Amino acid sequence: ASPPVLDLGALGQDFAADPYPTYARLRAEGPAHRVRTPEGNEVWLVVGYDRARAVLADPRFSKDWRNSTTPLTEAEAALNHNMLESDPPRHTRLRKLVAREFTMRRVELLRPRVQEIVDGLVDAMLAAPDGRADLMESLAWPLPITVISELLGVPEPDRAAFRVWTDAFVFPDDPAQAQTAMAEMSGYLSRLIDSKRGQDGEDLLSALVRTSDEDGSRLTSEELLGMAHILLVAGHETTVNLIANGMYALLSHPDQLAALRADMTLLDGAVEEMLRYEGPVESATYRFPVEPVDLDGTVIPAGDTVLVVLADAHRTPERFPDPHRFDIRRDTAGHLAFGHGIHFCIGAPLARLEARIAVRALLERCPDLALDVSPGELVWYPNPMIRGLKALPIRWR
Ligand code: HEM
Ligand SMILES: CC[C@H]1OC(=O)[C@H](C)[C@@H](OC(=O)CCN(C)C)[C@@H](C)C[C@@H](C)C(=O)/C=C/[C@H]1C
Repeated sequence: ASPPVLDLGALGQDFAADPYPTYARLRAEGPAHRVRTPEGNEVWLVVGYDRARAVLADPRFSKDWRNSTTPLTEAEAALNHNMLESDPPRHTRLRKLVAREFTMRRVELLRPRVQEIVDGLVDAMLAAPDGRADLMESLAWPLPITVISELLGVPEPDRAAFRVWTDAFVFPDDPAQAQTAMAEMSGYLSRLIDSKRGQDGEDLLSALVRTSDEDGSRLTSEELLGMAHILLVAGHETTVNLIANGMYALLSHPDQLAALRADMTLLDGAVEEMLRYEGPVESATYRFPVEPVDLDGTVIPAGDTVLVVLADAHRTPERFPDPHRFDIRRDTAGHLAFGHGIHFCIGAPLARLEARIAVRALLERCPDLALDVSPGELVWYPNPMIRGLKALPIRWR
């Protein structure tokens, strides 16, 4: 098994909008399958819950490009010295540098500010005299970029460029465009990092700049750039699309929206079912077997690129009964939306804070909130890694 069984690019927007039957037909055949992604990368998909969960945490599957037979491009090579693209001991050292910033209790201190951002965004949206807006434009995009920029020290005029870059690397026009985006962002971050030195800033990037300048063995200039990149990007498309994907799931399932409105203590469980049913990470980041790995008789060679397909894990009926049902009351324990094992999402407390506030705000403030679009007018991103919409037209009384 070297040739792909499927080119997901060829499957078009049908597969972007509703990839589940594809993954499930694969799962019926076996746990691992060669495919060519839309962007043109030949990779393995790992499907099925138990196998997904095990591969995510299995140290046989490195995240370090030194273990990949595909080389990094020059633009990619400027950015790979980050925790998500490292194994221990580098992963361990890098994540210790920021772990305290992202604990549930540290992130709790942002609640007043996150609440204020949401309320301001929601007030402005609610001023449309026709009671129609795009939820993606009004709320889901600007909330997470505001929060993460304040933390990191990205000046407000520089924030809109990240929507552009981050879209380019999710859904590029062509392979060139993703590579150009990366180089542009990378250049920008290097300049931003530079502009911090000697400036006595108190944001997280300023603190990391001093840490690296005081001792480059603790945080190298390449690691300094990779940390800035990963904290910005890793949390970005994900949080934005959690908010919009989840509100889409709630609004397209009126019984569940009604349940939640009648019992707002259902809120945490609802956001967990958003993650399970409509989470933004469709497939996890690249893994590379350090030696050939046998998965029930399918052998993945050492060095090949492996996607763990979280979306299909989440539709495995042995683990999530009646898996196509969006049920805010469901037991979502064991979902893989934030990963599992040493790379488990460091942003999860922050992501949950943002999405819980946002969902509750929309619900309490937008009476008769509803979709303003037939489900088939929506357009989805093709990338097998990220599940995401272009727009989300909504309406309220
Ligand atoms: C709902 C929104 C979010 C989702 C669904 C999400 C999901 C994920 C997933 C699946 C992983 C592991 C990837 C893999 O194992 O291949 C991950 C790791 C990571 N996440 Fe998130 N994340 C979100 C929000 C955030 C935010 C807000 C931040 C930053 C403040 C963030 C920062 C990171 C970082 C730095 C890693 C790498 C951690 C490591 O390698 O140890 N994420 N996330
Ligand atoms: C899970 C977090 C997030 O993924 C990431 O942040 C990826 C690490 C990140 O990819 C890279 O930075 C790769 C750089 N090396 C090639 C050098 C991200 C931009 C991938 C992209 C498809 C995405 O938005 C994917 C976003 C999510 C899947």
